[PDB]
Amino acid sequence: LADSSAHLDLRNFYQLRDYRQSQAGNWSQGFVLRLQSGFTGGPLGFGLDATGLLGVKLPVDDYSHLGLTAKLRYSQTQLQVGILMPQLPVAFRDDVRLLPQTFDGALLTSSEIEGLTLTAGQLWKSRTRESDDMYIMGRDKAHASDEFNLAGATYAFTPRLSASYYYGQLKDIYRQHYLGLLHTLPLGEGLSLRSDLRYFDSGEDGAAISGPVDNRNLNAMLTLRAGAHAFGIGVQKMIGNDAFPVLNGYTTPYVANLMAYQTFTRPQEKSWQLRYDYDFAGLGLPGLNLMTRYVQGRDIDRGAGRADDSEWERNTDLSYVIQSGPLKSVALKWRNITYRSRYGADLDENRFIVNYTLKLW
Repeated sequence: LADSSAHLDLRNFYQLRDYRQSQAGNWSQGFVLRLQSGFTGGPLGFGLDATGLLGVKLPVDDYSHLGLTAKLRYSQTQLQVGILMPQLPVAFRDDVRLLPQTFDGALLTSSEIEGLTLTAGQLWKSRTRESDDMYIMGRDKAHASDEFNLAGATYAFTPRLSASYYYGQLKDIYRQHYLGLLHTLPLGEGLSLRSDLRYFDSGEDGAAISGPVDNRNLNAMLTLRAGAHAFGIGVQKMIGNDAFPVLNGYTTPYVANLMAYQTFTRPQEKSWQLRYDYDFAGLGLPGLNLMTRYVQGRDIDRGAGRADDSEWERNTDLSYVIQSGPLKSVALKWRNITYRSRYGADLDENRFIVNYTLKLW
């Protein structure tokens, strides 16, 4: 049993919001207990993981759940059945709040052939700190489905160039095709251009119990890395009459212009991003990083014959991984969020998040 391990992930989360068309605060604490067995010896290996989740309001117990995950392994192929945290282009579980969003399902991954990863899965339920079954975020939770089917392939053509295709199907609600092209171009010592191009095509599926689904999503992130600096531009475009479909539960839309508050995927929205990163290591402060980014959106469809909405958001994050002493490896994050829109809400918000992972064995 020496290959087994246990960890406890701790998250302390404080947010001060000023939302209006009101200054309210929130302090809370997350625990994620991860138990992972090793694998039963032999060609076909067997294992068992357990994931325990607890959210506490700051103290009153707010949310708890315990899930198990059976795992099988053979050569380069793995099957997991039970609690899952998928991080896939058509289902990228949320983890920017207190606790990670989880799913129950079965996920098969296989990397038998050099440079090729194949994925096939089915998710049956979504769980968040807030009566299950899945639906498009923003639509009728009464017209839900217990079956999300996914299949994918990623191929590294060269170590500079890889491509990905994924298919997501929420049975009887929607279908989604994803195409991604990732190109990294070296440009001299400490220099590289990362081109991250993404395309989603979303339509209805089966009985279409939540109504029509019409969205194509074109988005790209170009990132110039230079020594300890990084400079990025993002462009994103919603086409069709619908917002970009994601699974309910604040699942993260896998998109270039995703921000701390808004996703910039509203119906017909066109947006661009500027982002700057700095690693302070060279300056003598390893573990300290600055990220600041700004996204501006327009042409947001408000229907009828109304004027389109428009919006902007700025995010500034200062993050610090403590390098030594009793709190070594404790991570701190200060996030400043500023958001304005023409016809909707305005927001100012500060968050302070402390993360730490304790190894139990």
